[PDB]
Amino acid sequence: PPYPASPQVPLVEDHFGEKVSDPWRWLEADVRTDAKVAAWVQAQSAYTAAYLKQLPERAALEKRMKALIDYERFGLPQRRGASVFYSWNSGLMNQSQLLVRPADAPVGTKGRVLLDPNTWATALDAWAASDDGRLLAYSVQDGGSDWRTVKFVGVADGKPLADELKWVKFSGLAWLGNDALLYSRFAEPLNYNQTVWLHRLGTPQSADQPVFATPELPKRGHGASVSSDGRWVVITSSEGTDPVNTVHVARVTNGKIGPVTALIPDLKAQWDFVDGVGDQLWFVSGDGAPLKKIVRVDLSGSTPRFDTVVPESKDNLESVGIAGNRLFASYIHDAKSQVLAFDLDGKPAGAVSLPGIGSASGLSGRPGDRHAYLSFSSFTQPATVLALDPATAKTTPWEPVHLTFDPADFRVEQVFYPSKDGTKVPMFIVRRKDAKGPLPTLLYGYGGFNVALTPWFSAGFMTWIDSGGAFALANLRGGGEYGDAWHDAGRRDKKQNVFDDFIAAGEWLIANGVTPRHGLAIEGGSNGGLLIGAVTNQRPDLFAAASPAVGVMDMLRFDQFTAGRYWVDDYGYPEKEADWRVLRRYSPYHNVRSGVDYPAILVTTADTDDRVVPGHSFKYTAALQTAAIGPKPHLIRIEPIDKQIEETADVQAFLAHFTGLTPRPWSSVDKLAAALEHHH
Repeated sequence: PPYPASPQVPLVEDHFGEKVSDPWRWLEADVRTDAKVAAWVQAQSAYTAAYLKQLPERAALEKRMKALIDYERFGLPQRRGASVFYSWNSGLMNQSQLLVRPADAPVGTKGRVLLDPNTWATALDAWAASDDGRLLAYSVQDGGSDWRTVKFVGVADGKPLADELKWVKFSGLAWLGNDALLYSRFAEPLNYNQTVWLHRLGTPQSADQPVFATPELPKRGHGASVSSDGRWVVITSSEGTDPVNTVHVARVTNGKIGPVTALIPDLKAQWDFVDGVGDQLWFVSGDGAPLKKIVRVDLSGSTPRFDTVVPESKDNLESVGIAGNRLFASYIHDAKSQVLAFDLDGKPAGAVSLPGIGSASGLSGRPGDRHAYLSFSSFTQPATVLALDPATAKTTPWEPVHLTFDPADFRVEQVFYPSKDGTKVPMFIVRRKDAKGPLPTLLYGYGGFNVALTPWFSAGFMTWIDSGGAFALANLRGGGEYGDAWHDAGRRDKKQNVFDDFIAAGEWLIANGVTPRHGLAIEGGSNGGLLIGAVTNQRPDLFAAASPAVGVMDMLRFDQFTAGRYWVDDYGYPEKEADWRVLRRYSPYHNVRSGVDYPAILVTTADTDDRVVPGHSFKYTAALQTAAIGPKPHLIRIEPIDKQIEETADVQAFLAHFTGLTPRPWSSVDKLAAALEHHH
């Protein structure tokens, strides 16, 4: 049916000797105060909703996505004494509970509820079990205050102790053995003069002992940790969001904290404390190492000795933990996690075996303990705790998690493909194990602002994959996957490289049998919506369908709105001639090409948006609907978890319809059952 009207107010301006037409500038006005925009929004929204309600793929997609949202989650466990402590959510609870059970209880034994914050406006922030596991300290936030109250519970019976610590803020919780706790606090009244104190259990807070302050440095913050064997206090101090810190240490002898001395006295680099064993401490250091390194500090001598036990590599070092007798170092290796193991002195001990390609978050475990744990997630694996045997560097399943699918029924693959200029770009391809040929494919990208698109679990993407579609994600230049050079290679005058990389991804998938010639759909949001708009103008023949969300579509005027002036660092400056010419070559709103058949396009945005003003999407839609670009629908869907499910179902039904995807279930369980029926 014919599109709703998009009246033009003719307007042509001179910019750098060129004429620029902008007939829909009126669509930049706020929908809340401009009748003309409100009327257009109401008409387009109703027009799109009427079309989308007709797509027969929608029902099955909405049902799949709803079923994927809510599931149980386990936190990384902490073993102390006779007990193991871990958070658990059923999938339904506003806050996780803290559970505890005997350390030797079988995996899968229901834990005892130690804290249930849902029965308390009052949130559990942090918790720490004592060294022997008999007491638990926890931090409580009332409302949205930055202040905390630290409270304690006895673990055996789950009953509160009397002790409460007030005026705690921006603090750790660190036990000094079994009956004292280091914490940071401020004066009972401005975040000045934060101080580290020691609380002894069974005494009032007024009996607490001061441990560390910097009385000539009022803006300096201080957090305290204790090595796992209780031998060293380590105080990390910083000021003002630069990722650098000082380090002070104090020897603990017979429960008593010795003099606090400066180990790294100046604010020059990142020094993140890992743990200590004996009189050796390990840190992740940024000193002379943008991608970080591991430094061992030996304090047994009269002067600290620094040894780099794992030097800076080619890969970014994200985090390090110690477990068993080893260091476990989580790196970003070709846009995904590689966890390497080392002896404490740096000797390589190989890579940790992971279930497949994905992202590793934290590690839990202790020196001398044979049970360690690693958090893992990927496109077909919601974040899960794996058991890690630190002596063999092998992961295995820990607690079973009930999901509506089996992660082993899917495969994440990674390829590296040449862009126009020969640059090898990584791409992930994710498919259910019934895929035995070309499939309708959803290709996602962002490509900007140093954003690294490492694997994560998206319920929306999983809906597509578990409906029989292929998913692909390209780690385009402009991102942070290979650091600052990668970012610089896709911004400013080189922004077009991002678009070439993405077009080459699309070509590769077709050429290499992942996707049919007419079965490629593309999606992206914000800077990723610009990506979609730009490649749609340049190669409309490559894509069956496209959905730009909240896209920056007018690249000549992006800095005229709210927040968009901050984006000049990647996009350049429209007031500058040379930067303007670069922008004019790809601004999606200014590059719609009549006479050429465009893909089906579903633009999405809310009717107000502080980050990317909706006017970008509104004017871009008016341009597409006005242009002579063939018969496929060029539509705008104009809008909490409930809203996101509806949007995802609409978008995916649209993309499925235009790529030939018929949503179908499959599982290896059902394949086996089908195979066995024949033998009767």
